[PDB]
Amino acid sequence: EFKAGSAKKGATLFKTRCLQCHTVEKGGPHKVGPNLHGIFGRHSGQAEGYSYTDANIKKNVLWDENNMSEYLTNPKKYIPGTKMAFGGLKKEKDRNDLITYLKKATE
Ligand SMILES: O=S(=O)(O)c1cc2c(O)c(c1)Sc1cc(S(=O)(=O)O)cc(c1O)Sc1cc(S(=O)(=O)O)cc(c1O)Sc1cc(S(=O)(=O)O)cc(c1O)S2
Ligand code: HEC
Ligand SMILES: [Zn+2]
Repeated sequence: EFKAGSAKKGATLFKTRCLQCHTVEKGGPHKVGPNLHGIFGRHSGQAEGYSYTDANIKKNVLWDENNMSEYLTNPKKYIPGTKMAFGGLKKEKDRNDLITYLKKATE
């Protein structure tokens, strides 16, 4: 579960752990993973022009800071069968920092 962290640290975590597959900007393209602009408050599997797995659409999670933290702890345990091949951020502070950044950077 989420507590406010450091967006500055979260930016560095994004650059090293997520940027490979994702962009955050309004104008950012889908890559291996979908662009994440507007992710919070949208249901999973809803970015236009991206081909999601059945598993991601089926989860139908309304993304918020708390379920994002559970997801990022271990994506495959939260959405078994997702094609996001990322083992997770096991340190709670890392998830808090990353999500603090993501809440701002995807607006
Ligand atoms: O809201 S934010 O959480 O993002 C946030 C923004 C700013 C800010 O001061 C703070 C928190 S408070 C703060 C938090 C943390 S910590 O919690 O992350 O440890 C460490 C520090 C720190 O002062 S020290 C520090 C570390 C680094 S770094 O090591 O190179 O990243 C760069 C700068 C810097 O001062 S310079 C620097 C560069 C930029 S930028 O836009 O050019 O990236 C913006 C700012 C800068 O100060 S404003
Ligand atoms: C490539 C090796 C990736 C890494 C590194 C990261 N993500 Fe990812 N992500 C990737 C794919 C292929 C997908 C689609 C999964 C599917 O099953 O269809 C995703 C999906 C997400 C989502 C959900 C998006 C949505 O429902 O619209 C989120 C919120 C997400 N990814 C976040 C995220 C974070 C925060 C990352 C760094 C910790 C990260 N991803 C890395 C591919 C890859
Ligand atoms: Zn400062």
